[PDB]
Formats: sequence, C-alpha cells, structure tokens
Amino acid sequence: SLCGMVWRKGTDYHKQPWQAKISVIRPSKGHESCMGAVVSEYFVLTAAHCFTVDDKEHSIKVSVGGEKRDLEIEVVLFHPNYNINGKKEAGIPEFYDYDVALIKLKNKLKYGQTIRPICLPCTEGTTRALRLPPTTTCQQQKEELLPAQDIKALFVSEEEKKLTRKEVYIKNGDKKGSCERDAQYAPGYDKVKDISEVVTPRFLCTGGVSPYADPNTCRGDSGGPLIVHKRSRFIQVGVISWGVVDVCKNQKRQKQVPAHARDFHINLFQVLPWLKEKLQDEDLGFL
Ligand SMILES: Cc1cc(C)c2[nH]ccc2c1CN1CCCC[C@H]1c1ccc(C(=O)O)cc1
Repeated sequence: SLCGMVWRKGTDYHKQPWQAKISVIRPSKGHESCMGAVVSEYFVLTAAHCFTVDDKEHSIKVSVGGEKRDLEIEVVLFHPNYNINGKKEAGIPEFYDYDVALIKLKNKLKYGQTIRPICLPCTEGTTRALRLPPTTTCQQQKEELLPAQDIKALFVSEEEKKLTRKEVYIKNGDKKGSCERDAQYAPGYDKVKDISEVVTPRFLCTGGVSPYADPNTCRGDSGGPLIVHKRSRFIQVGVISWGVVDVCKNQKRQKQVPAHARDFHINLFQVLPWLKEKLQDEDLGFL
C-alpha cells in the first residue's frame, strides 16, 4: 500500500504505473475513449460521463499496465449526484457536476512495475507519501496539496500505448475567478446568464497562458487523474472532466482564445464522503 511511487529509467507505464486506458465498446463521435487511475487492487477511478447510463458494466473496456488484455468489470459506481441532463432547462446541454465514477474489478490487480496505485487525498497513504506527521488531518492535507495560489500539477495523455506527461497549473489563487469565468468560451455555455451555474464548487481549473503555457486536454483524457507531484511521490487531487477547447480536433480555436482555454477537473476533496464510503474496505486508511 505504498502509493504514488515508481517501482531503472524505464518508459511510459513504468513512469506512470497508475494510468488506466478505457475504450467505449460501441463508439461514436465524442464517446470513443477515456482514462482512469488505479486507486486500489479492485478499483479504477474515472469520470462518470465515460459510460452509457444503461448497462454501465458492459459499455467500456479497461486496461492497465499498457496490456492488450481487458479486465473483467464487476460493477460501476456513479457518484449519486451526477446527471448530464441536469440543467437542460437552463440551456446547459451537458452538466458535468459530480462527474466521477469507480470501476470495481472482479479480479484483484497484482501490483508490479507497470501497475501501481496512486495516492488519494485524506488517506494515511498520502500522509506517508508527503512525509507528514501522524497528527495530519484532512484539512492539513488540503493546505499542503491545494494552497491558495497557482499550483503546479500534471496530467497524462495516451496514444497507442505511448504516455505523455503534460504540466499544468491549477488556478487556486487570485486567478481562480477568471479561470472559472472562462467556461463561457466553451461551445454551448456562452448564452448562460450566470456561469457559476456550470462551474460548481466541485471543480478545479487549469489551462491558459499564465503563469505558463498550459497544454489542454482532449475528450479522450476524460477521467484521467490530475496529479500533484511532490518529492518523487504522486498524489491525485482531481479527475479530468471537461475542457473549453478540444485541441485534438480544434487547435485553431485555442489559437483564437489562448488566454481563456481552460480545463475543468472534479476536485477529489469535494467528493470525499462518497470516495470514503465506496472504498471503505480497500485498506486505504481514510482519515
Ligand atoms: C466532454 C469533453 C471532455 C474533455 C476532457 C474535453 N477536453 C476538451 C474539450 C472536452 C470536452 C467537450 N466539451 C465539454 C463542455 C461543453 C463544450 C464541449 C466542446 C465541444 C467541442 C469543442 C471543440 O470543437 O473544440 C470544445 C468543447
């Protein structure tokens, strides 16, 4: 249960052993693939919108370690508050509030050099990972991980078993408001008279050109971990949920509005009661 560590100078899955690759079984435009994070021997954390609402369990395949093989999915647990149609009335055609889900594997993962768990917030694993005293509370972990500033973080993109680590900054200080307001640059979100209707307290915000030029996410990054890296340990603080510009299709638009091209991530500190409940038997030592 040594979480968030690399287990030589190897490649791809050796550097990011928690990454999980997800494919939609009956693909269409916008519903082709997603990412996830190994969080325990039986669980992969991802985004709820990666699944079909009906027969969730048979709607995706998931792989780890860069393997060809798909793992048997026993159950998919959606956060109970998630509803993509929740705000049609308000003219918001897709609502990503609470966009998290857990995949329960039928078989126990065997940890190795290419399959390892990432650390989750408010666990004893994260306390040990950050080398903090045993007096550490959930709130103190949040202060350590998400201070009120621009926070260096990272996420991972995959293509044909090739993983690419991209560095981003979480706008959690004086730029937070502006980060969130830029949701209005997303197609469909532009007519909505109050933007905090789309950007709820559940969301962290990355992207833009200040303080640095953050790379942006694509639809296929949905559900992958947003990670803070500290002294050789990796802690998940968010789940990639939605972006202002799909830069895998639409690099043109990002060059039009680069200062406002944001990505939005479900803040794991904001869904702790649910995480804690679903993962209570996983030996993660939730605080
Ligand atoms: C669901 C999703 C997930 C991830 C992780 C994403 N990352 C980047 C875009 C994105 C989306 C799509 N999105 C979600 C919010 C409404 C606007 C809509 C969109 C449609 C087309 C384009 C475009 O043509 O660029 C851009 C945005």
